[PDB]
Amino acid sequence: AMSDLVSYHLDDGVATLTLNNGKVNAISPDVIIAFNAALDQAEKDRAIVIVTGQPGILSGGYDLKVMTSSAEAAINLVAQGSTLARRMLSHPFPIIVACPGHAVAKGAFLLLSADYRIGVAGPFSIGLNEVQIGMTMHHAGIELARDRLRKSAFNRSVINAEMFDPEGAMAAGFLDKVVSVEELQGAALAVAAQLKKINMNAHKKTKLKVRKGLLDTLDAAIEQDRQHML
Repeated sequence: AMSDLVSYHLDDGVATLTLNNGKVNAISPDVIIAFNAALDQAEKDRAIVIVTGQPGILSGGYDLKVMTSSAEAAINLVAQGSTLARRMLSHPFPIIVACPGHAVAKGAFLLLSADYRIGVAGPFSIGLNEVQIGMTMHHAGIELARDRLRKSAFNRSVINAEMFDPEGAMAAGFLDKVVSVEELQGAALAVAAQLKKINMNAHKKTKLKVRKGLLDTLDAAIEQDRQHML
């Protein structure tokens, strides 16, 4: 059920999107469809959005099974996932990503696609391991990382595949805040509470205005990656 993959719950103007897909929350084609459906709903409820995963894991990245099944499937999967990153960055209300543990590859791209990011202290890895396992990074990912990561963490993350612990991921730009595994839900609602205080219309317009460069660049990238990522 798509509603188990990304569950949607609305409470007090916050929509929690909970990804729940097997052992490592892989980003599959169904996951992205679920996400788009959940975000459709979040737009319609005008809600502050909190995206989160399962305990100990945000997401280990794209479904490898789909990725390796064929070049067409890999191409369509990454295009959808990048299109989803672009949609999140252009979302009309604030997106909080509440990371409950590890966030690797596309899972760490989700943190680079949001308005506020919170992670949890502990033995977790956050980073972009694609270069480690043999993948040349796609334009979309390079460009999401370029725009958010601290300049000297950026070549280390993308080019060297450096993995970060939570504090390190906050210093590098994956996270804005590190709390304990137990504080996570509460810290997320507390940031949501502060976002409720801003003007949503001014937020939307400022987000599209600030992010125009990034959004056009992502559209060009998504197309370049289709034609040439492989």
